[PDB]
Amino acid sequence: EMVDNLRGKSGQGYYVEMTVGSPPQTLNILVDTGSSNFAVGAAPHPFLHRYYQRQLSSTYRDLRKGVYVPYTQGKWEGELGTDLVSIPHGPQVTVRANIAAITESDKFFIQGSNWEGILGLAYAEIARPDDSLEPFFDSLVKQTHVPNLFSLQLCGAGFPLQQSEVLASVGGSMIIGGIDHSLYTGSLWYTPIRREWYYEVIIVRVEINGQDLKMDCKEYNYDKSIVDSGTTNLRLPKKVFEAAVKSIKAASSTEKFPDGFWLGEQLVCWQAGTTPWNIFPVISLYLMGEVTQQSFRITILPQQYLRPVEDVATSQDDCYKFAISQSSTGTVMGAVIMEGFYVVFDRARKRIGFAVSACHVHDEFRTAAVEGPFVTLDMEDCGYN
Amino acid sequence: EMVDNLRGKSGQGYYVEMTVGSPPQTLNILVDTGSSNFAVGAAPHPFLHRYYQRQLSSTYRDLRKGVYVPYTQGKWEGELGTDLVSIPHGPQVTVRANIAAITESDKFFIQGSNWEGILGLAYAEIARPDDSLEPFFDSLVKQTHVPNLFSLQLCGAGFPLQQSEVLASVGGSMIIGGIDHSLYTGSLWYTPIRREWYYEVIIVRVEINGQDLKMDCKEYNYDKSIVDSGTTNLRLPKKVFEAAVKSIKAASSTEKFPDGFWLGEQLVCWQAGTTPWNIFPVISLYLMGEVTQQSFRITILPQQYLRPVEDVATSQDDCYKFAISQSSTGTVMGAVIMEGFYVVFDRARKRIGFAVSACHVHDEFRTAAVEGPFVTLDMEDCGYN
Ligand SMILES: CN(C(=O)CC[C@@H](C1CCCCC1)N1Cc2cc(Oc3ccccc3)ccc2N=C1N)C1CCCCC1
Ligand SMILES: CN(C(=O)CC[C@@H](C1CCCCC1)N1Cc2cc(Oc3ccccc3)ccc2N=C1N)C1CCCCC1
Repeated sequence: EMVDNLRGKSGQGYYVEMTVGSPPQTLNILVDTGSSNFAVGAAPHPFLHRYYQRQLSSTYRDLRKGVYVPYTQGKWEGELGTDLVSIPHGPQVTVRANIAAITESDKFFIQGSNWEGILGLAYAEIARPDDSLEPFFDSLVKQTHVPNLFSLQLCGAGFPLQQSEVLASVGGSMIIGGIDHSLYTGSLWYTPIRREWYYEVIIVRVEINGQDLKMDCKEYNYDKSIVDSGTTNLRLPKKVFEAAVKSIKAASSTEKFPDGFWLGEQLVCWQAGTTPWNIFPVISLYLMGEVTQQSFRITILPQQYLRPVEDVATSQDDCYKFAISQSSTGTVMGAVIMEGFYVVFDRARKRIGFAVSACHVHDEFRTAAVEGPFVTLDMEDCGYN
Repeated sequence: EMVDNLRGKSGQGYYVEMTVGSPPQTLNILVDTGSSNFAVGAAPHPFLHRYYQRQLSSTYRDLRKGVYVPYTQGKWEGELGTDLVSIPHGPQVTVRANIAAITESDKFFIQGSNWEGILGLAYAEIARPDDSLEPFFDSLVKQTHVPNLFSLQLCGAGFPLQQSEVLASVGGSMIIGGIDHSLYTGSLWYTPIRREWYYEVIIVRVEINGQDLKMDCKEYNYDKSIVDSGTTNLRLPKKVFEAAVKSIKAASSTEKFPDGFWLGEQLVCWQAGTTPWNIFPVISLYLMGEVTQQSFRITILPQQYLRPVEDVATSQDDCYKFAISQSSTGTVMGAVIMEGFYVVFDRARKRIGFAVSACHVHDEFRTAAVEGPFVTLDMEDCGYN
């Protein structure tokens, strides 16, 4: 029913079909756990397949307020309204929610992409222009008996997605209100959401094919550590990045490659038949557990951090980006982490659960894993203030 | 002659008119000291006014090599060639240089912008795909008697630039081969380029309306510190950023404003007639001088770090971005720093000189300044490895 309701790209994000207004207008909306606004294209920007036409809806109501969201040299800007929203491949209910009608933008929409708005599933406190603008999911829970949780299985699997292989090779599932046991194996292990703004969690130890990085663990969460479906890469604060980089470098001497590859300034390339996965180490993050002194680890492969970028001449040349990178925003657990796992955003219990995804990419030697319990101390002082 | 040869925006960069091929094709090219490729639009992307048509030029030569330049979720990609380049409002000479013909891109070109390529004036070692691709300015110096230096005066002044106020309100000067005394007052003070890759310099002390930040000075240059005409903001490593932020916050209590403003997640707004400049502190960077134990300081105002963003309803509401921000790439001295000064990229002597620009924005109370000499110790260990 809601299984397989997501399409598009690890690399251009995952989008769900929604309806807005009466009669219902269908749009593809990117699912974004790193933000808190529901915002849709409202004018004919050339890159968009479609856009919200308020004229055509009886339930539209103006809030007479504008909103302006700068990000990194780009922006979007819009006018705030409310209307009636549904999700065709979601729970059978209709909510009135805030909608930012996007009317100007730069470096927001992506040419070639097939989605036309964003669903921010994170918390009010990061809602623009301010926390009073009640986020969609809050609204969906206030106005119905749908339970206060959702889960995500991000796949992006078989062979490279495109624009009739973005439509017709559907890349994962959003289960609204629940958890489906068919989407994972073993058990869920749960880390507490440290605060309800982004989905902040505390990472307490990092390992690369076995080897601790013996750093203050305040530096794994420096500024913050977050789970974010709108981000493609595994992103790591400078010190941890440089440190991880060096030991990923060391673990990897088996074969060799250039400086700027590690910094995402050039991309990497070998023959097909001839991917060298073994010379790459597993990455392991330990996260804070539900109990004092107890952690669990999730473990990902290079399958998920060396992630195909769209071929030289769709040939047999294989070209990927190192999907780990730097940040001054904290640790960002994006699709590289998420496509390893079924992720349960248990908002009622203030926690995030992780299990091994039933669709994750692997082989026969290794695998993605979730394992505990482990004994780890001074865990909440891995945080930052 | 070359005075006033630059147009466009602090915010969409500065561009110079160039010609490529025979007969000569005119293009607007962004001047970028943070990169090392000469790269121009080569196909009809909708955002471009014009583009390089190799078909039309007899002197074009194919190098049969491609190049692919990922940056932050965006990219450009091109095919490498050489042709004959001139600069109409520059030294009267013609060079054969490398040209990357751009054939695919994402989040590179800007809609509304009026430039169509980039001139990278920095060093080979950061030339894509590799250092063997000889940068334009190297080529311009190998093939002529034009001296090995250029200087820049970035203004962006009177009233807000646009698209007939981007054309017709010309925002600064690039003097190729020389230095014009009419563009500055007082004297040039010179900091050594620590290494020829980017224009890396070492910052040795920071002050805010007088008050040191008493941090290790290894952290002002953490990763690196660079002078970059392609960047709009003053950008500062996390620790220095947070630390600068806090004392900019403290100096500024006089009046008050929100959390996310400081983080560029929302923008700031007051009445006209009613800009409150005084409640903002000067920023002072000390940089390494040409002599052991000796530094000099440059000093900028909020005029240059609180920088107008394009009006609510072109009204009297005044709305600006805090132009200082975070990085994991090092310190980046962009237009906020540069529009304060005439900047001399003295490549032959391996140094960068700074003087007070004759066009910089100020008032009657304060001013931008260049001052020395100062006594500062342990200066080269402010560097990083
Ligand atoms: C391409 N996208 C991103 O790169 C999102 C970056 C990501 C941040 C979240 C905080 C930690 C660092 C990574 N975000 C932030 C975000 C920003 C945003 O505002 C604009 C405005 C103009 C241009 C671009 C972004 C909107 C949504 C955000 N959600 C995040 N996960 C976007 C692509 C749109 C879909 C969201 C991700
Ligand atoms: C909008 N632009 C930038 O934001 C440039 C960022 C700036 C970096 C330099 C290193 C320190 C951190 C700031 N750069 C890097 C740079 C990257 C680049 O490659 C792409 C590829 C696709 C999309 C965007 C950029 C090309 C030139 C660069 N030069 C810098 N100063 C660009 C806008 C194009 C004009 C250059 C600045």
